Amino acid sequence: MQEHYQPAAIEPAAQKKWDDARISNVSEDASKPKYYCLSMFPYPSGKLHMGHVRNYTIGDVLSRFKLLNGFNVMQPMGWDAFGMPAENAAMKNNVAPAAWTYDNIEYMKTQLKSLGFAVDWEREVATCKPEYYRWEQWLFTKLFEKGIVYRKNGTVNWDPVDQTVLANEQVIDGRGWRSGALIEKREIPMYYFKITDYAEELLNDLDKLEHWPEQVKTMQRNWIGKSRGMTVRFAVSDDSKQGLEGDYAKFLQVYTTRPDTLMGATYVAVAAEHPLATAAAADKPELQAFIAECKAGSVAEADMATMEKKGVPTGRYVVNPLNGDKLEVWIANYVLWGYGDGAVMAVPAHDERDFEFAAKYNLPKKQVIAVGDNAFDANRWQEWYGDKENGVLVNSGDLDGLDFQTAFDAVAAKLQSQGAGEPKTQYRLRDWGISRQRYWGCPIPIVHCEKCGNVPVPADQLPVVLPENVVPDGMGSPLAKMPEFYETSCPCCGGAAKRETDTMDTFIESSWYFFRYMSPKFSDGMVSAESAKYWGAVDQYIGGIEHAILHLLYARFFTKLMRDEGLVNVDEPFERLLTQGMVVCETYYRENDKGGKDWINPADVELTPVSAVLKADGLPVVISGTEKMSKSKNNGVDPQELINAYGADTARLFMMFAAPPEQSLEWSDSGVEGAHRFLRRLWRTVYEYLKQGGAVKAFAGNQDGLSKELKDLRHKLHSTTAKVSDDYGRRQQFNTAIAAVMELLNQYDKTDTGSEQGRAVAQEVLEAAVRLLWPIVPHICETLWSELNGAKLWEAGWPTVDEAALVKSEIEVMVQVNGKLRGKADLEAAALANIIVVPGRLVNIVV
Ligand SMILES: CCCCCCCCc1cn(CCC[C@@H]2CO[C@H](COS(=O)(=O)NC(=O)[C@@H](N)CC(C)C)[C@@H](O)[C@H]2O)nn1
Ligand SMILES: [Mg+2]
Ligand SMILES: [Zn+2]
Repeated sequence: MQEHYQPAAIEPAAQKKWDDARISNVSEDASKPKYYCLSMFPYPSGKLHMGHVRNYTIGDVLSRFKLLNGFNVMQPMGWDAFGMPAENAAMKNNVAPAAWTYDNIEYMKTQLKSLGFAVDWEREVATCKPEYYRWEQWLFTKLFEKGIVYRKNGTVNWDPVDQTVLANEQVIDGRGWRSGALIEKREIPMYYFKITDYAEELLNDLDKLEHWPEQVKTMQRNWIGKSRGMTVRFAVSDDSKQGLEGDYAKFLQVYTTRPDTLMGATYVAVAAEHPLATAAAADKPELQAFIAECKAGSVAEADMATMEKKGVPTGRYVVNPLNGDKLEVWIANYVLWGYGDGAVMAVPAHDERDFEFAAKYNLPKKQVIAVGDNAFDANRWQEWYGDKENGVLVNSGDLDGLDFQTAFDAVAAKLQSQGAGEPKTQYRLRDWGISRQRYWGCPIPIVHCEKCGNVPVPADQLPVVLPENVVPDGMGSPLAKMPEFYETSCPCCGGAAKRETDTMDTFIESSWYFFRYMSPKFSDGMVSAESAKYWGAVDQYIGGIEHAILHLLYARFFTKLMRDEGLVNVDEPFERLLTQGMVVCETYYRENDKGGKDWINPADVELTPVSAVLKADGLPVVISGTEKMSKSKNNGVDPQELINAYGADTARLFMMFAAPPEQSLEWSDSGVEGAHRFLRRLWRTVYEYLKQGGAVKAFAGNQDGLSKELKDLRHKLHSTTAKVSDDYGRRQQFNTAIAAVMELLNQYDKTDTGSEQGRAVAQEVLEAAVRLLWPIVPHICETLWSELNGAKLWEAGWPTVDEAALVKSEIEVMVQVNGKLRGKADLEAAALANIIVVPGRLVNIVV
């Protein structure tokens, strides 16, 4: 055994030992319990970043832990390959997105292999290959014929300078984020998944997920946004009907979740597109201007609640069906056409948004709920104003004194008897628009024929292959400019026809890839029945919190769609969910000519602990704040530089020790060095142990007869095994597991292990320590284990707790006063807490 730890000389050998043993290449072996551990697969963007290394090290720790516990562990990796990154790189570099993508995959794959992740590379998928995306085209066609996928006109943000469609997030003050041109609202036909048909199942099935973080489930519930409310119809006042047709001339229908407060409504509000808004605005320029502003907004959903709420009065009035009040109709920017009826009532005394709106416009606030003897102040919102549980109705006529549920039913009764309303369930959830006007994505398998309509491509003709010999130029979506792609014959009649040229939302590929891993070469279906039956669901899913709403909702939805098609047997794709925190780093810059900043990458900087300077010249830089690693402030630390300087195990150890997985992980030069020094210490501890006599049989069995010092070390050892097992298995807090092994090594360092029994215990300590750390730093532990013991580390298995090492050897002593037993220097103090002391047997209190 070499004296000094050298990662470069042991990490490739360990990797070849694992590869040759095919330990990570798993099959559907019915004789070993399965465990499916999945880290969210990466976009092949070019090179790994620290977020990747953190994520996949966490996944590898859990996978290797389960492997040592005897599970048949599938840990697959693949590439989420479609999307805008490659399209832009193409525009920037004059290369095909496919060529850029495949070169990135090859490079990043080598990087992942160099980190020693126990990955089943025979299950690799790349979502941009027709062998993958043919199956989501297949599902699309099946659902399209059932109406679960449908085609409908929708409104998009069109950027006329860049000639591209923009998400709301890419619109800044009504202008495209890159072009700076005013965007145009355009109506275009698009394809939608009818995910609202599954809203109730997606909501209720969250309750099954006892091993999901409660905040992820709360976010999904709020996103789905089910409410149980009341449709209420306010008759349009006789003076307010000009310009109105049909039922819009008769009543204004609203939806409310608080019909118990209907007696306290003081105005109503409609969307900009509502017919009452249109009729009121016909002669009123301020209203026309307000409506135009509302229609031109592009506020992202994440920002909707934060936008300033504004409205304009219409001079039109409706009548409250309960109390007969005439209420003015307002147009408001927070009422969205297409949600419910596009009209709401307002109760400013008991809804905080209505309170602030009414406070702004000096609209009335009417208390109709009381909570105890709490004083109501119309001028200041109090939390109890919105309480639904502990209030009773006041100022509500014959409804006074009722609680929420009784008042709800009473109002429903009154409204239904009048014909003025009825209970109604609503969902915030929108259907999922999947059309993208982009080239680098899965083609939509539709052919447009003027005789037959929008025709799904037959299953025998799938895939619709995306041509890879394309370099986007930026002047519009390439597929629409390629008649060699879109000109075709109709599969139903043989006539002239055109292929759909929009591609699929790339969330589609990540909504089912976890099933494709189960049989990635299966050519007769999305996933083979035998594989789906064996692997079932993902046991452990690991990924970033930014995917907690959309990706997870879509994956759950696709799972239920595939279940209903008879392809899988589970209702939910992911049993346990671990969401990792971001990686952050200090920022540095040097000053600018126009009073700005230009940002320096950390690896090009050297500190002095006073100031910092640039490595190339040694001139001063300015240390700035710490924030998430990104190209924006050039504070990404390249993991390849970390691996080149210290090796894979140091990178993995630092990532796992620096913070618990959910916490933000702060890049630290000294922390990286400390991780490396600990691996050197581990190496030296084993080297020095073996140099004093070589390996012996590890201590096992009855420890009666061991010295106290060695009993104490065995107690620490099995205490540490218990802690580490609970940290890996239950708490998923790997930093504390590492610290526990460090404390064990500290106690070992202070214990004399030179005797025959001491060497047996030292062997037991070191054999446990290297297996406890193997999930985290497998290369060095594999190597050290081989010097300690001739068995296959993965066949020795996870260390077992010896409960006998955890019980302490007590001796029962009799106590007596004046020679008569009255119960049963250290022993003197206990018998007084109960003086001749016959050592260990008798203590006598000279009364
Ligand atoms: C090189 C110059 C730039 C430096 C950048 C530094 C970034 C540091 C950072 C980032 N973050 C956020 C979490 C990142 C997780 C990383 O690993 C997985 C794959 O990320 S991906 O490739 O972006 N693919 C995806 O997120 C999707 N393909 C997953 C699909 C299942 C939907 C996911 O779990 C992610 O959530 N924290 N620190
Ligand atoms: Mg359960
Ligand atoms: Zn046809």
